[PDB]
Amino acid sequence: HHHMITLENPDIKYPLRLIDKEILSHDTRRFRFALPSPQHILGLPIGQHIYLSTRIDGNLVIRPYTPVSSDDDKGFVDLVVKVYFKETHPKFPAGGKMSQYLENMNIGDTIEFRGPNGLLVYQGKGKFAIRADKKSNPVVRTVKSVGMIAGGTGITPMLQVIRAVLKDPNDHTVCYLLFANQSEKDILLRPELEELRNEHSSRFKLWYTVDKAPDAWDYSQGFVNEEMIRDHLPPPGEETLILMCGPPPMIQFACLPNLERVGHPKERCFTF
Ligand SMILES: Cc1cc2nc3c(=O)[nH]c(=O)nc-3n(C[C@H](O)[C@H](O)[C@H](O)COP(=O)(O)OP(=O)(O)OC[C@H]3O[C@@H](n4cnc5c(N)ncnc54)[C@H](O)[C@@H]3O)c2cc1C
Repeated sequence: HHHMITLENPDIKYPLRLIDKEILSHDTRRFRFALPSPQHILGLPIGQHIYLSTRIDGNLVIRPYTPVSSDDDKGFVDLVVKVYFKETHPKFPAGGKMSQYLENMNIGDTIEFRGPNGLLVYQGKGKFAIRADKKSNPVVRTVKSVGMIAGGTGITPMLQVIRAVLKDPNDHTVCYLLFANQSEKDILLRPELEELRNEHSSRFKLWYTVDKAPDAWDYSQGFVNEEMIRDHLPPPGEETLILMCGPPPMIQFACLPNLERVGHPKERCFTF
């Protein structure tokens, strides 16, 4: 390890203290936790995520999250989270376990963090190091275009990569994002994404689709499909890599079969 990082060993749990919280909307939040010292950084390679874990209702619960902060930040880590409230959706009366646990924490409370984890690492300037599985060394490749399909909270792994590319004036990679959600209200981090589109149009293409469309809507409506893939993601080729993160059903039934029909091979698609 070159820098003074927090995630020194992936097999260790680090209890971090909650020091700030922001109400983004009725069901969205930003939670900020302190690192071991004001001079520490998290130590999370681009492409990887951390896990939070705690005991809830007498059972151990573990869930993955990709922070919105970066290794440029000293002393804290920021998470943006959608809270799934109980007795709000007829199909899920109990709501979400970890997201409700976070919403119920008091400033000063701690929660376990672990990482970095994930089979893909972006090394910059279009280079991606990917492991076939946890027991293999990574194979490196270079691409010119990165396609991205996110559904709901799956936007954070994409935003982390987008920002790493754009922060580097000399990175020529172009990112194409197709962001899908249940309704316009559920579009997480829209202001942040549109600020990036206005400042870096040449290296970032943005498009949305929603299941429930508002009367005034300029984008697509419906599940991710063949037409959307052809019109808003780069064409198949060795110079293209497609990244995906979203609900299992969306990835399995809406993404994979249409990517196949369009010509994107599985050796050139990765799911976070
Ligand atoms: C690499 C990666 C990065 C991620 N990063 C983030 C992130 O930055 N921020 C983030 O918020 N999440 C993120 N997620 C996803 C998130 O890990 C988990 O699904 C999440 O917080 C769900 O936890 P839960 O324990 O709260 O819900 P659980 O208890 O797991 O699940 C309930 C399930 O039922 C449904 N459900 C329950 N209640 C409701 C309700 N009221 N309305 C609608 N549907 C409902 C949902 O489909 C949900 O997944 C990431 C996932 C991956 C794989």
